[PDB]
Amino acid sequence: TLRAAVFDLDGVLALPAVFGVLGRTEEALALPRGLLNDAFQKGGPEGATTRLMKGEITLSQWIPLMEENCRKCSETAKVCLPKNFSIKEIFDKAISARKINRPMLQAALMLRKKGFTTAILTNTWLDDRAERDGLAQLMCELKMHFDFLIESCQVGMVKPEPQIYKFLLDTLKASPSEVVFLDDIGANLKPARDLGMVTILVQDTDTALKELEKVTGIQLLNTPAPLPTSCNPSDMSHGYVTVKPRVRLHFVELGSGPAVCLCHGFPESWYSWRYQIPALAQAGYRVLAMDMKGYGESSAPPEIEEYCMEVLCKEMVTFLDKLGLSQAVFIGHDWGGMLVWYMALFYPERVRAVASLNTPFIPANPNMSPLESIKANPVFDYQLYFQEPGVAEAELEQNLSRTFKSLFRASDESVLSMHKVCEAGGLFVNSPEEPSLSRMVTEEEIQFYVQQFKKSGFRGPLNWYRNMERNWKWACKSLGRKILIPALMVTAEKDFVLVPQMSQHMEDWIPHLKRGHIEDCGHWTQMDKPTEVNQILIKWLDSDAR
Amino acid sequence: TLRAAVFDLDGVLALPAVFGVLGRTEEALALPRGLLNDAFQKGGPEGATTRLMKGEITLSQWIPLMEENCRKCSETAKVCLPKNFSIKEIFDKAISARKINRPMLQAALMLRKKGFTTAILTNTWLDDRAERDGLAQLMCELKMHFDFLIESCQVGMVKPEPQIYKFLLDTLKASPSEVVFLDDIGANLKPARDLGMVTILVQDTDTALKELEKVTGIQLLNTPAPLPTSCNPSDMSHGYVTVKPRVRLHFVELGSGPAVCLCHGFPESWYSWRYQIPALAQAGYRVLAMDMKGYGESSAPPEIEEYCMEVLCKEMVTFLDKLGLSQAVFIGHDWGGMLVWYMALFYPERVRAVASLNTPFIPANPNMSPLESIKANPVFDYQLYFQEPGVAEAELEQNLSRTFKSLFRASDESVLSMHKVCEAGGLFVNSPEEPSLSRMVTEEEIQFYVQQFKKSGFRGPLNWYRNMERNWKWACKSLGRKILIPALMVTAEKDFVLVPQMSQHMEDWIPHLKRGHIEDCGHWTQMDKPTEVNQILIKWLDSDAR
Ligand SMILES: Cn1nnc(-c2cc(-c3ccsc3)cnc2N)n1
Ligand SMILES: Cn1nnc(-c2cc(-c3ccsc3)cnc2N)n1
Repeated sequence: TLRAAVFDLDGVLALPAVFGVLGRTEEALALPRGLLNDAFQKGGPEGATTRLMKGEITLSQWIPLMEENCRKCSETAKVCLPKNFSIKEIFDKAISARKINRPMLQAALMLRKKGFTTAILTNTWLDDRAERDGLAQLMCELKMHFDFLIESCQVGMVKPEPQIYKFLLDTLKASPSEVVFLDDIGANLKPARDLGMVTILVQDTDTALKELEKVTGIQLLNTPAPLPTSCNPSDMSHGYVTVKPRVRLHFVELGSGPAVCLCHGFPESWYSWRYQIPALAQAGYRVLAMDMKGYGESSAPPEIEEYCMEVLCKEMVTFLDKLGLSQAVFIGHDWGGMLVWYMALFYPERVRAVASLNTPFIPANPNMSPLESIKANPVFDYQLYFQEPGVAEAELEQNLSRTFKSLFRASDESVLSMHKVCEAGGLFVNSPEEPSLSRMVTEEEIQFYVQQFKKSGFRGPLNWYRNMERNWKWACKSLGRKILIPALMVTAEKDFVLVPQMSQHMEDWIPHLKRGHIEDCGHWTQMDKPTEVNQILIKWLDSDAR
Repeated sequence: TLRAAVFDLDGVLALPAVFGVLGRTEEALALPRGLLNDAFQKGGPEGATTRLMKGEITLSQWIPLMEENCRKCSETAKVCLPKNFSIKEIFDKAISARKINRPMLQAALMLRKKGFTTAILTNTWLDDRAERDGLAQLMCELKMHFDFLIESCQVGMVKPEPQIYKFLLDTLKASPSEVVFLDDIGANLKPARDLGMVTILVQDTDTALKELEKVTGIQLLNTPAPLPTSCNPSDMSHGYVTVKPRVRLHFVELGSGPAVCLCHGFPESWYSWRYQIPALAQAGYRVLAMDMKGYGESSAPPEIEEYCMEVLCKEMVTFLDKLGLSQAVFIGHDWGGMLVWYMALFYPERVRAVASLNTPFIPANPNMSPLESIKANPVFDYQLYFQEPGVAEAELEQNLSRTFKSLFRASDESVLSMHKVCEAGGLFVNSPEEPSLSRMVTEEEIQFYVQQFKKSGFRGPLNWYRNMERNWKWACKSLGRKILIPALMVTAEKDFVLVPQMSQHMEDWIPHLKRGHIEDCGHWTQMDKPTEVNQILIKWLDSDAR
């Protein structure tokens, strides 16, 4: 019975194969068949390439030795090499053109999801080329999805020597009959077969995957589109900044490039961006996913006034100052979306670009009290129930599991009505004691929110809604301004509180506004439609935020 | 008696003044004298510029209104404006050309160092230009050195209105007679004078500073060269990455740009880079200053084997993987310098560039035991004393204050001999019980190290030296390799253990090696010569590490 899957890198997890360039070069330059391939394998186990693959020498040391072998091969074949020929150029192009074979990675991901131990076993080199980062990035993206990465140049062993297979078996802590081994080189497949391992010769991906699903008994081909990579909280870099004596802000950090500050809504976490964090980092950005003030590992003072927009924005500016960041792209959702538009209005110097999911830019009505404006819209009744200190805290803190399971549901899962909340006497008055688990979340993900909210509860989070008059007075100072920095408004078709139509007049304040729209998407945008969110944010970041 | 100093931004802390471009443009374009300056102040307190300065409108909204005023001014003066004229271009150039007036900042720094409350009071705007980051960076660099930053566009008040001066006095929590106010605009100086504040009209910096030192009684002009900005531990962003179940690594993080990973030596801290962190971040780099394994807030397992180079390097690679970093520039000192050369040799793909302070690249001698190689050099006797578990821990942990005060001394301060340590029976056997405080450190800085070492002690740090045979076996695998990635070797003239001559043969292993040399510099390079270290590292980073 199988419980481990091993994949090669070249020609298996990454395509096109580097060997499938050496032959292409011969054809393009009209050189004798196999001329370059013979110079590559020259000397066999004693040759320059085996020394390179075992880690005895680096790729830059190997380049001239390979060039030397190319001359010896041409002298024997009675042919002459061109005047502009470069081994470095051939390998730079080959490595750069090599990309992840996506359906092969998805198959490995599906196998690991069903309990398999997955590993990459590869004959590779120590890359010291000026262009080494390209491969470094590819290896980083691939390695994270596997239990083990075994590189020949690191272990001092090479395929097909039998010692690497015994090393692989020891690393996996599995007998050979429990292991599937996928390779594009038949010679490298043989010693695994010899030990009793199930072996797959990879030519075209689809056939290799048909063979893989037949042997494992798990559907890998024609499967539904998978969700993006999520975050394991204990595998993240956790950051902490003291913004004032009693206030510390926590954030999760991933990637390199322009800083992208993610601001969640109510009653959420940095974890609400779990599907965006790996995607945005992979797209070339430095992600800073916040625990907003009053949440998770961030400080939660009890005073209502600590949660007015002016203070929250000032603290976000200090956060940037303390990290040494002159700017950040600000992306918000719900209450985070509201903060993000105010950051753009009051601190444009510090905001590289601004994006909001669901929350439209809501300007202050100078001729109406903010509480009257809330009252005029039946869907915003929950905000009035959130006003009296203690009332919503008691209902929300009573049963944390019930709170999150009731709130975090897709558009076709109900289970609460946001209108007549005060009349009904609560958010969960007509909700079950043990709500069913939404398709958007696992039991484990609910438990993360439960554990986070055990620290400070709902006082700090609910206080965000308890500064309406204060926020209105501050917002009135910005009534003559316009948002002229790059901006994105993303609407969700089925958000019945933050309706797409609420954003219709935004172009009056933000003339150069860009938009995104997600159909069949509820209030919990990031987890409802993660793939679509990622596609819209990445496209907008690459075009408007560098 | 004075205890507060207030400085203007334009024409005082930053030069040349933005107003000193509007007049220059008239002269360059042969436009009537004051034509552009009249369009600037047009409408006075009701005009577009006052609305801009009060924060009613943003700079991008103001640009066309200013352009409108330029036409009205030319129509009255019976002159015509050019066909290629652009207000945006004039202000983009003016802002970009404006840099920090360094001797004015040093004076503010010296005043704050002597107990003064310092503040920047400025008539500024909300900058939403595509080029706003330039000013954002300047404001970030300046603001950190002051207790308060009061911006007109943020407070809704403008100089010379008396309300901003009463706001300033309330912010400072000081009576007017306790305040010095420096401004280049006489009209803006008057209301401060009117309240009884000491006022300085700033034309040339030197005279303003002569006036400032006469009134404060503190030397500000002709003072010795100041040390670079240091770090206040509680003002830093603190990061934490779990690299394996029982191992977490702590780091301090500052700046944006290419990642620069700083690796300290024995028995140090991330704080040993305190003078490099703000400088390197200011030069355009993302600094990650580590607490190495066994130190400060990083995990400190007791096992000797947890501290061999192979494990330490593997953990540093995981650290990068977990942060989503494909590469980092690695800069090391002492034991950190040793790790950094091994990172370059075993993981060139992950090392953008490598730099070492004091520690030469020491290759393995395959024909000699590492302990024999140590014994052959009298200066490395302390490493033999560090071998027996418990012995050095007992002496080093006995009196922490004495440990750090004895170790951290400049080349002309002795107080220990590194030869015949085993014979003498310890490092501090001929050292005083209460050592004098070195000129390199304050009592407070010693106490930070004392507090850090109270957590785990010296077991983990001393274990770095207890893997000689293990490190030698691993290093022998790299004997056929060369370091071909960008590399910097920095030698310290007076380091009597890590002597500059020990690095003489490095070009045999690192042919393209770059060098730096610091005269009259001991073992504690970063704190001994911080200015010189910063100059060498920044120059090398900007040329070889992007
Ligand atoms: C109908 N309406 N008028 N004003 C508002 C309003 C809404 C929010 C809000 C919107 C999404 S999360 C918090 C905050 N402050 C407000 N004043 N809603
Ligand atoms: C004379 N000598 N031979 N080998 C060494 C040696 C030195 C160090 C070292 C050097 C600066 S901090 C630690 C480590 N490992 C070694 N093997 N020193």
